[PDB]
Amino acid sequence: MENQLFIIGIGTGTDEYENFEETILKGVKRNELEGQIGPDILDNCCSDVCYFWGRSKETIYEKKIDKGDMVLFYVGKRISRNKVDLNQETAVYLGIICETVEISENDVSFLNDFWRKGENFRFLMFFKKKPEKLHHSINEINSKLGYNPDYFPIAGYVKPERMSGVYDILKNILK
Ligand SMILES: [N+]
Repeated sequence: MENQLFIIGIGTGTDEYENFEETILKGVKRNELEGQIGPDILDNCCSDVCYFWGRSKETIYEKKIDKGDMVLFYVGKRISRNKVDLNQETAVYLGIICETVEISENDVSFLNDFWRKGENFRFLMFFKKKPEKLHHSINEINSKLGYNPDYFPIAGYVKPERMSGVYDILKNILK
């Protein structure tokens, strides 16, 4: 595996989902970022509107998130540590990272334009195409990956021995 696969769990009914809807599902016009994100990033990675997500750290499970890495956004009702409510609606989105941008702690104010508490989430990942809504539930994707059906991490790293089982499917979705 030359790239990595991460799972990010977006809890519905929380500010996290509101932020996700804003910048991953809807996206933002490029002019909302001009003056704050360098034009190189915007040129290379905003195909029309810009799509991006942000986190408090550069790493997940101690793995650095790199451009070219893939992200499964799990969307559902968080009901316990690492568990989703499978009797409520769930969704999964698949993105591939075009670029990563670390915003300095001193430069986070613009993130509040877009996100509740945005200034906390200064490790940004950009997606050139809107992450693709998959046909499958969280429980079907977890099953294919060998996880328990209701697995719902805040941030998870999919080890290569598991990622390998689904890697060719994921590449074909994203092509
Ligand atoms: N908007």
